[PDB]
Amino acid sequence: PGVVISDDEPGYDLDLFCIPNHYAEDLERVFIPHGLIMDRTERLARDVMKEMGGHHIVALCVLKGGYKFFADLLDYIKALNRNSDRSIPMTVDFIRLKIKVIGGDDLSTLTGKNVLIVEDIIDTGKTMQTLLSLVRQYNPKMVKVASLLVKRTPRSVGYKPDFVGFEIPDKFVVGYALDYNEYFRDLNHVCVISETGKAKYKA
Amino acid sequence: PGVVISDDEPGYDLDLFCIPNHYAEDLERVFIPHGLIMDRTERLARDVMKEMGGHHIVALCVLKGGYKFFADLLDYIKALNRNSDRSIPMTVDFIRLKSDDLSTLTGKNVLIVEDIIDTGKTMQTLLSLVRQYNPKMVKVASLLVKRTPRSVGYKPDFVGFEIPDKFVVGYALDYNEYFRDLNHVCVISETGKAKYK
Amino acid sequence: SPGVVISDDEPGYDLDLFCIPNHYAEDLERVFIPHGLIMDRTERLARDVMKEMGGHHIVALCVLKGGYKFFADLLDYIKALNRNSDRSIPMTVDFIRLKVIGGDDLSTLTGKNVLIVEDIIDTGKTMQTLLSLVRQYNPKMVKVASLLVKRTPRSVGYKPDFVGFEIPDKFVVGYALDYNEYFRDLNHVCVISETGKAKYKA
Amino acid sequence: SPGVVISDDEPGYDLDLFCIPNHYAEDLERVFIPHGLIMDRTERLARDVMKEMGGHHIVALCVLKGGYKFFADLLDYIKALNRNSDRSPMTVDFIRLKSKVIGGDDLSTLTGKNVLIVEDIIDTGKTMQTLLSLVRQYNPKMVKVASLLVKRTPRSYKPDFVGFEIPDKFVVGYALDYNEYFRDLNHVCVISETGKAKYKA
Ligand SMILES: Nc1nc2c(nc(Br)n2CCN(/C=C/P(=O)(O)O)CCO/C=C/P(=O)(O)O)c(=O)[nH]1
Ligand SMILES: Nc1nc2c(nc(Br)n2CCN(/C=C/P(=O)(O)O)CCO/C=C/P(=O)(O)O)c(=O)[nH]1
Ligand SMILES: Nc1nc2c(nc(Br)n2CCN(/C=C/P(=O)(O)O)CCO/C=C/P(=O)(O)O)c(=O)[nH]1
Ligand SMILES: Nc1nc2c(nc(Br)n2CCN(/C=C/P(=O)(O)O)CCO/C=C/P(=O)(O)O)c(=O)[nH]1
Ligand SMILES: [Mg+2]
Ligand SMILES: [Mg+2]
Ligand SMILES: [Mg+2]
Ligand SMILES: [Mg+2]
Ligand SMILES: [Mg+2]
Ligand SMILES: [Mg+2]
Repeated sequence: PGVVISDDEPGYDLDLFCIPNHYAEDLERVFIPHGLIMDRTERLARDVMKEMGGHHIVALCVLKGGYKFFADLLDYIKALNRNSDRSIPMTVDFIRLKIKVIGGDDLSTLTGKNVLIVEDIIDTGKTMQTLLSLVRQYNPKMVKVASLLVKRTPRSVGYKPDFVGFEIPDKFVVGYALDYNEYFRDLNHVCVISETGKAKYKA
Repeated sequence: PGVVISDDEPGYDLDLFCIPNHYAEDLERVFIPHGLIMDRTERLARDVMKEMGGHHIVALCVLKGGYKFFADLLDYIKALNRNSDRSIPMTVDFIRLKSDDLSTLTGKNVLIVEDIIDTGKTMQTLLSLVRQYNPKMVKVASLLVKRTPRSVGYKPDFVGFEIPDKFVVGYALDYNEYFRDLNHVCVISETGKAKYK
Repeated sequence: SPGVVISDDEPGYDLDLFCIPNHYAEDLERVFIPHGLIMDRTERLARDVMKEMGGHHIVALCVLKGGYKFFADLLDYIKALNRNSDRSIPMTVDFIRLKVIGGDDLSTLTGKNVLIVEDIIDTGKTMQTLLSLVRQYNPKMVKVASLLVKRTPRSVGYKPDFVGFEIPDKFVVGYALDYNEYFRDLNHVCVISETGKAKYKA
Repeated sequence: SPGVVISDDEPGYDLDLFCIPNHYAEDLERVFIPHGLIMDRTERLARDVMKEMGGHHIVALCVLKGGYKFFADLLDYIKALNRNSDRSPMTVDFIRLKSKVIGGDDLSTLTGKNVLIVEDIIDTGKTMQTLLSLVRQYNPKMVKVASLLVKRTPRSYKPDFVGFEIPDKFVVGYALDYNEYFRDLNHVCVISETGKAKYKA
């Protein structure tokens, strides 16, 4: 169930960290520091290789929010593979969701393969429910899902990923590729958005 | 202009580096070490911000091969922006070229991030499409640029390495979808060249 | 700024959530400060340091042994600032043990911005002593960066100029902090189990 | 393994292609070994060390000051291996050499241990041949030397782990110094003539 961040977690003062100046007024607190995300991701990579390392893996990135987690998770997986006795090749693909998948290879590349789906965040779990359905029709050897964040919410349809970075409360977070109206993707920490930031970048 | 790698560059013995096990007999030499790419990319990030830091930047990744260079270049740019501030907001988008609405590019500093440029036709093609939507500025960063008389003449704005006319893999560059899961840029061996075809 | 405040009742992190050196699996209780969190805090400290000390040649003094990890990473962040900024300053380094053992002649400190880098402040007596010696070599300025500062009644009231984390009165190991020379080979700051405390007991 | 062989006619890289401290901008001639390349080689050396020296307790011995960076990074890669694999324990010590051994714990700590000596550079090999000659009479289980650099020169010894074999050029950076300067530099570089004059003692 990953690293549990409780509802009462204050987070960290912005001034205790290096923060891009253009977002200085737009953030309330640092919620999950970049380095903590790395540490957690290093362990997740090992759990992935343990469960899925026996056969060729197709890593599927869910753009856009998933791009940072995906890149770093794969870098840790690569670090394992070039310092071990045994490994399996990995292929990568990228998709965007619209219950319609856009971009990416013909999903026949997934049959017979060990498919790892990489998301930034699970909320109600409906987005993942639909995607898994589309994927399992192509009869892959195995489908697992890694999500950096899983929200505790009375709206979850019951779905839970196989790999979870952090279990967080239902707050709106940004950073580490997670966005608010396309903003805050260029931020290494996961942070909570300020009220003024929310008004300034509102559409 | 970038780091010039000559035609006679021997590259490195694989045994001198950490190489993923499943590619051990599929590679011949390490051509550009992962860390050398990182060092070059750090300098490129600074060059990008000197040129494009005056206004909102849309970073445009050309999938799939550009994804690694893209992620690392942006990491270095972000390091600059949080440690010398003095900074500019940046948005990102991703596109694949098959041989978001491009109105989002209007009035912005667009940086196209590419893995490799050979003839330069792909980039010229992409640029002609982008410029229809009137960005304030378009620049292209390419990790690799091949030395070849087959070049149509197009020169990108930011170049990591100028390399000879060799087929290279690694750092997200593929051979029939293989070798993307490799941190070094390397040259493929004959054994590997006939196993993944 | 007292740095990042870790309260008395911070439970820390379950070991199974992180990559832990296998030979220390039973020897640790909880992860207290993850390595990455140390890195992020250290990055800001590096900027804080240059802001105050970047006007003149800096001599960075590492207090061995426990200070070596924090020292290496802090300097790495400082160097990152120095090669990506319009202007910068030369930095020289030296290493001392406190019993002052080793190190160059302290006349090398004369006229320089001296940065003392420590792993942990407890009572503050070690630093007060060192500071009162260093001043007699007339540095341009002298500052102390400590990764950790303990909340203790035992404090003589010395506070360093740069602090990573303010922690409760617990014994911690990792990130070069040792328990009888063990646990220096650990990237996280952690709390030692009863099993490991007896197993590595002198 | 003689390590990564850098040939005598190695031109190095233009400084302008890399991020370099402005205070050294006129003091360096060329970048010789980029920091990232050092990392890549060190990663592999870490696996080589652990294959040969694991598993018994390893005492890692850093030869200050030049060795401190290579020491810190080599040990970081070793620790990455120790926390992402099956089975692996190290203690560290730091020594300085007087032209004797200064600082350090009493070398009785080395007895019955796997001792890894970590150095920045080997020239004549005298410094280390003399050091090994001392360490051994404390009867360690084994003693190995990892050196970042070995120069091609008249040499009265061969280390067990080598990062790079370099020509007979004076190099600085990555903790390697010229009269205490250039330690605050991530790349290994060749010193310019103005840099020699400027920081001359
Ligand atoms: N940055 C950020 N985004 C959040 C957050 N929560 C949700 Br839902 N989202 C949005 C996720 N949604 C993105 C659609 P759009 O906003 O039009 O680009 C869908 C992602 O998939 C998970 C949602 P679900 O499990 O189906 O309820 C959050 O806390 N932070
Ligand atoms: N990995 C690798 N690929 C190379 C290389 N050279 C070319 Br051309 N390519 C092919 C680039 N192409 C790969 C398409 P796909 O078959 O789906 O993977 C993409 C376009 O690149 C731009 C070449 P151009 O400047 O227009 O001549 C190379 O050295 N290494
Ligand atoms: N690993 C660890 N060590 C701690 C801790 N607290 C102290 Br005090 N120490 C010991 C610090 N001391 C160990 C030296 P020695 O035992 O003689 O080799 C060094 C000096 O630290 C400064 C304490 P002070 O501020 O003068 O009260 C701790 O929480 N963790
Ligand atoms: N930075 C740098 N230094 C070099 C170099 N070559 C030598 Br010799 N040295 C000098 C190393 N020596 C002088 C240090 P100090 O007493 O502080 O002046 C230190 C030990 O290195 C071993 C040399 P050796 O193998 O015994 O000939 C070099 O290429 N670069
Ligand atoms: Mg999502
Ligand atoms: Mg969104
Ligand atoms: Mg391309
Ligand atoms: Mg101490
Ligand atoms: Mg101690
Ligand atoms: Mg030496």
